[PDB]
Amino acid sequence: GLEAKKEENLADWYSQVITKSEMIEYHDISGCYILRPWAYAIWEAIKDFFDAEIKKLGVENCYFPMFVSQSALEKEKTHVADFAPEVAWVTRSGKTELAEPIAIRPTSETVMYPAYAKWVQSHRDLPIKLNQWCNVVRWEFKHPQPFLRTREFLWQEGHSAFATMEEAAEEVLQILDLYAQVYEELLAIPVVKGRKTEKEKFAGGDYTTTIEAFISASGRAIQGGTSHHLGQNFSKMFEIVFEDPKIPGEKQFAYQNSWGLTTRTIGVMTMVHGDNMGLVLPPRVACVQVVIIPCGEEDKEALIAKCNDYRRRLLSVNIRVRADLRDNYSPGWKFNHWELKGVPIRLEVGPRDMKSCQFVAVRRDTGEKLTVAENEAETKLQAILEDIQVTLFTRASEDLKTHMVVANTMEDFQKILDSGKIVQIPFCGEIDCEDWIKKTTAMGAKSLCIPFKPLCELQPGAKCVCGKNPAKYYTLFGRSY
Amino acid sequence: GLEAKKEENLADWYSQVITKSEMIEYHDISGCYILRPWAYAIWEAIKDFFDAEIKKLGVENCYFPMFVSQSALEKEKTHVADFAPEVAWVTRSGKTELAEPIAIRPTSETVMYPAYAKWVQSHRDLPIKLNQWCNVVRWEFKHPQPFLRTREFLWQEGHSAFATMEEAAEEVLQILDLYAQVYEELLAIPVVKGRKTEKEKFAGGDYTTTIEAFISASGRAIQGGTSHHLGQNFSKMFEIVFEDPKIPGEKQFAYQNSWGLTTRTIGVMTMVHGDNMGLVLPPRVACVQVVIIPCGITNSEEDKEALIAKCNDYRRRLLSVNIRVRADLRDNYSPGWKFNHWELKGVPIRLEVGPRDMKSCQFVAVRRDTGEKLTVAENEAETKLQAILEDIQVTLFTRASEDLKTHMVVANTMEDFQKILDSGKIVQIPFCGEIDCEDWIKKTTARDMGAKSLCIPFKPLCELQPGAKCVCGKNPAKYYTLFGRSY
Ligand SMILES: Cc1cc(N2CC[C@@](C#N)(C3CC3)C2=O)cc(NC(=O)Cc2ccccc2)n1
Ligand SMILES: Cc1cc(N2CC[C@@](C#N)(C3CC3)C2=O)cc(NC(=O)Cc2ccccc2)n1
Ligand code: PRO
Ligand code: PRO
Ligand SMILES: [Ca+2]
Ligand SMILES: [Ca+2]
Ligand SMILES: [Ca+2]
Ligand SMILES: [Ca+2]
Ligand SMILES: [Ca+2]
Ligand SMILES: [Cl-]
Ligand SMILES: [Cl-]
Ligand SMILES: [Cl-]
Ligand SMILES: [Zn+2]
Ligand SMILES: [Zn+2]
Repeated sequence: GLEAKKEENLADWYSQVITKSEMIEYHDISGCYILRPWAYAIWEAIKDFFDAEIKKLGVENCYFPMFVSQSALEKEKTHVADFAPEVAWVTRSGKTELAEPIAIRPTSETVMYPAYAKWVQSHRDLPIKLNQWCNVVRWEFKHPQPFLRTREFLWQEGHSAFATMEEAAEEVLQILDLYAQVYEELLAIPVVKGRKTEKEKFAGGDYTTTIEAFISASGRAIQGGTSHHLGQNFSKMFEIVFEDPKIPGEKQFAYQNSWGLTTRTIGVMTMVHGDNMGLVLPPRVACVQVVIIPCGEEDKEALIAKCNDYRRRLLSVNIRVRADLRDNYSPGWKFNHWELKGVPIRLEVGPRDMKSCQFVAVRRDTGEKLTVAENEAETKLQAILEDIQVTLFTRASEDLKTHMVVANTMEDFQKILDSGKIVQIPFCGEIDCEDWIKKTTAMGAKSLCIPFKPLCELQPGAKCVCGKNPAKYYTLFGRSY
Repeated sequence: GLEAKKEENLADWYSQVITKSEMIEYHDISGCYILRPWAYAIWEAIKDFFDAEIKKLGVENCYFPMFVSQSALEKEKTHVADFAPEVAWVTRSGKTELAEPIAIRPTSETVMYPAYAKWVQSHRDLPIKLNQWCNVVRWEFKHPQPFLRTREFLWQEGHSAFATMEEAAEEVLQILDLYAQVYEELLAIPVVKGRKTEKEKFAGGDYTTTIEAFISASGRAIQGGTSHHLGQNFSKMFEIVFEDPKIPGEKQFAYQNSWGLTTRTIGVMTMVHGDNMGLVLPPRVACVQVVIIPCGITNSEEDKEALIAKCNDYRRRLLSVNIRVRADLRDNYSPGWKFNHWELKGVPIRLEVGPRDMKSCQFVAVRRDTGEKLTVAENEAETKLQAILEDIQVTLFTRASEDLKTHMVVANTMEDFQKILDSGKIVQIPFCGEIDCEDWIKKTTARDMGAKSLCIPFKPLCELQPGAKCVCGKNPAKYYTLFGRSY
């Protein structure tokens, strides 16, 4: 049973939920966590969806080495200056020191792009569109949090190279829309699409697009996925070049994008939908969508037979169902065990209901008990699974809609901010003003994104909240992971 | 096309095949390789088959950290003694030296088994059947060979814990049969199932089962996959203990297996089926089974357009029938470039569409394995191509099988053994099983590289005679044992 309240001590609740659902185990080392099968199945669902979608775009899977040389890692000064502090270095095998230290990848730009330079000889070799599903390492010394912010994590990283800027800019937004679909369609989490400010953009890229989610329980926002236009910054450094088809002998540098999505997804799901009885799984990603549980000697065998009847009908219509007919456990124990793991529907079959040709469906999101005729089993349960998905999104949506507001001045900005909300404010865009906002609001508020579709229209002559410069865009600010 | 020839310079031939088929690219770290999409799709095909199979056995996928602590890594002393010289060690982040160095997994027994010990509190907590698809590092200073022996590689490793020995013993053999299926039914490579000698078994384990494949071109055999029975050696070190009410008060130690398969599969496929024209993909793993190429579109717009339409028609029809078909309709590459390009990549069937054949309602199919061309009635497209593909998969197996059959023979004396081994063959000999004898065989065969034990076959070529002496002459033989030059 769960023993911490989400609205009292959030960290204690998070720990409780992820371990009692059997999603996470703690490793010997700190900041390193084990994805047990209940969590990993959510990641596999995401992968199935996203992998099919990127295949539709022409992207292909590959696998690049986990180690990068010192020379490659250093070639793009801004990138390396941003990542160097947290790069992990291997220096020996056994007692034998290596010829040269080698780095574990924090991101794959510098392991892939010498190869791209090799593969791109002429215009017809482009575009190159590659993806890999792998693990990466960001050995920061700050406090790690399972799923949300870890030292090793699983992700997908895509890397594309194009002959023209237009193709590249188009892919950036196609990928970002896919990420939005993962969050909203699969995990029932609303997200805000936007661009990162100059201070928060990917080091070495030209611009970064992103989706931001809101964790109401802590009043904080978190980046869910990211899609960069790197432009020609990396291709100039790695010499990914092709001869201009029109102008003899002129070399052109490829235009590049990279884009990433991680198991942070599962953490957000958990923070957004979890409750005080445990995890709550959106049906669209649930490993088990329905769990059949008997309640209450010809009658005992008839009851288990009926349970099986329900299992086979639900499987017949492609609903993911488990019948927990274990005799080694109590029915109430089974109830709690599967509520903790977040199974969308509990299907209870007891003797009275069975002789009456009905069963009970219990929704996880609301706890509501429905009695359903045996006749309707497949149809109604399908309906209910869809309602759960919608309900989960709707509630989360309402939270976003009440916790993201507009503020045109610094005083109202501060007041709103420490009520636990995020705030769209008119912003001039300068790094100096962003730093100043951070300290004056101190955790201090960071920039989250410049919304594609902001709440209000910026009006002519609007000044930034610093008063010094004119406003360039409504920008979403808040406390962040 | 290709330059080096397989029978002349095998290492050069192999380098050329894997790069010109765009399977492999060299990394800036010497001895490190990139799996390009054409190679990774074979890995994905193998993963699809085997992942489905082990889910039918109750195995669940998961993911454990890449890093191991000093504490855990030493808790089974023989396992760690076997792996320690090739364990990579992380010693700093950025410029900051770590208080404690941390090791990269060479294999995850020492990452997972502390967790197993936490999760097992009773016999209803068993079995635990977990698998992960990941990468491991074995940083040996011998020189690597792409796919076959690398410092980092992808694999799957499955780890099971059971209350009784009977269940564990059954799983060892079920997984081993699945690996034999991967090799024989997916990659068209015949294998020998067997058990490893005491010298070659998994350090700290009880016994190791294995599948061995023969590479005719080099006369060397190679271990294709392994399925260990770890008994209670690891549960006793990591205290994976449970109590059964059946046995009051006694802490019982789980019975454990671990099993693995890697991208070495692809190298073996390359070494077995490749020829002097390039790679040869078995149809069952082929990313593209059938490539459609229009021929002779040259300097009427209507007839070129109709040629395109007819190619797309073949495309639609072969999709209709679960054939993985791709039409290469690019205008910026000539037809000969495409013929060569897809032959190098090993596409089982080339389907050529010319204007004369289009107007005469036929096409030409070219089988990659034999090169034979076939004019085929257009209506039979869907049905004959299927047939051809099945025949290809069989032919690849048949040829490989007869290779193995003629290169695996029996001998009972060290002189016959040496002659046969210098023939480029592998040998079943009566063997006493002792480690010192295996060391002596390897020294003597080298000059007196050396021959290594490969496996003790489940089904040897001959029944061992009662009272047969090992080829060492000192001790009685325990079993027929396959020996050979090996990777
Ligand atoms: C699990 C996860 C996720 C992410 N990030 C980043 C942005 C991004 C997005 N969007 C990446 C592009 C994909 C994301 O998911 C980042 C991380 N670790 C770290 O920063 C390292 C670390 C370690 C311990 C404490 C604090 C920080 N850990
Ligand atoms: C690609 C691949 C495969 C395998 N091994 C092992 C046995 C096994 C089987 N069966 C694994 C347990 C599953 C296998 O495939 C092993 C390896 N590297 C190494 O030994 C490291 C190395 C590096 C450079 C030179 C020499 C040696 N590299
Ligand atoms: O780390 C990042 O944010 C980018 C996106 C995936 C590849 N690198
Ligand atoms: O390395 C090995 O051979 C065993 C099997 C996979 C996990 N450990
Ligand atoms: Ca940093
Ligand atoms: Ca209850
Ligand atoms: Ca060793
Ligand atoms: Ca034994
Ligand atoms: Ca006791
Ligand atoms: Cl509602
Ligand atoms: Cl200011
Ligand atoms: Cl003696
Ligand atoms: Zn300002
Ligand atoms: Zn002997």
